[PDB]
Order: sequence, then structure tokens, then C-alpha cells
Amino acid sequence: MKIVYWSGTGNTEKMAELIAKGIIESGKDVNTINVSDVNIDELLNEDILILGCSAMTDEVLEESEFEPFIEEISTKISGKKVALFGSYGWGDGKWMRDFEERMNGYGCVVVETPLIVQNEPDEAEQDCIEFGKKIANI
Ligand SMILES: Cc1cc2nc3c(=O)[nH]c(=O)nc-3n(C[C@H](O)[C@H](O)[C@H](O)COP(=O)(O)O)c2cc1C
Repeated sequence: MKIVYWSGTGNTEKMAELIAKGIIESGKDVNTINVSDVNIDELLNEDILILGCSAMTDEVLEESEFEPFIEEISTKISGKKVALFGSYGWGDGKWMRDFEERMNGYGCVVVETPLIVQNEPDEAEQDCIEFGKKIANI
């Protein structure tokens, strides 16, 4: 499996590691990839796309790297299963509600409720691990 993410201070990156740990604990292999080093072709061969990005300016996906990546794969992911996650600060998850609506709009099947955690996943560590375990069972 593969987890692709963008993180500006390390919050979403930490979530990604924790989600990977859950998948591994369930007996499966998984690689975490920063959006900068992702290979679209190899990524498109995955049965489930696990994508994460923190909330950026005015509740949007990160603009210089993550958004363009989503746009590029947008026409080639109809029917694919996706699990979404990310860290946020002062908002209430608007960027994620929009990210979920967008992926659905591209024809994807959002398999679980998106996992969102405020700032660093300190108290929410187990929640991240459990999300990974749910994904491993799909
Ligand atoms: C430029 C900028 C804009 C932000 N905009 C939002 C926002 O609109 N809503 C929100 O809840 N958090 C916002 N945040 C806070 C981040 O989503 C939050 O700090 C998160 O934990 C960052 O995770 P990361 O280290 O994975 O990037 C913003 C942060 C930055 C740096």
C-alpha cells in the first residue's frame, strides 16, 4: 500500500507514520511517500489511495505541491477507493469537507470518514493507528 502526503511542520507527516504503523500491525506492507517524490504511474496501480494534507490558507489544500498533484490524477481515478487525512489548526475541518466532496466528484469511493486531528497528533495517536487498521481491512 502507499500513503502520499504533504506536511509543512510535521503534523500530517506524523499522522502518516502512525497510519502506516496501523497497516503494518495488521500484517501488511506500506510505504509513506511525500507528495514531492511520488510517481503517479506506480501510484495509480494501487487499489486504495491514502492521501493526506494539512489545512492551508482559507481552508484549501496546499497550493504549490499538493493541489497540482490532485489535479493531475483527477481524470484517472474514477472508481478508485480513497482514504483521506490531515492536520488542521484553528478551523473546524472545512478544507477536509471540501477535499472529500472533490474526490467524490471525481468518481472516487471515500472508504472511511476522513481522519482530521488538530495540530500534532499527541492524544490522537491511537486514533491514527486505528484508521490505518480500518484501511488494512478494505
Ligand atoms: C499559511 C497557513 C495557513 C493555514 N490555514 C489554515 C486554515 O485555513 N485552517 C486551519 O484550521 N488551519 C490552518 N493552518 C494551520 C495548519 O493546518 C496546522 O498548523 C497543521 O497542524 C499543519 O500541519 P502540517 O505540519 O502537516 O502542515 C494554516 C497554517 C499555515 C502555515
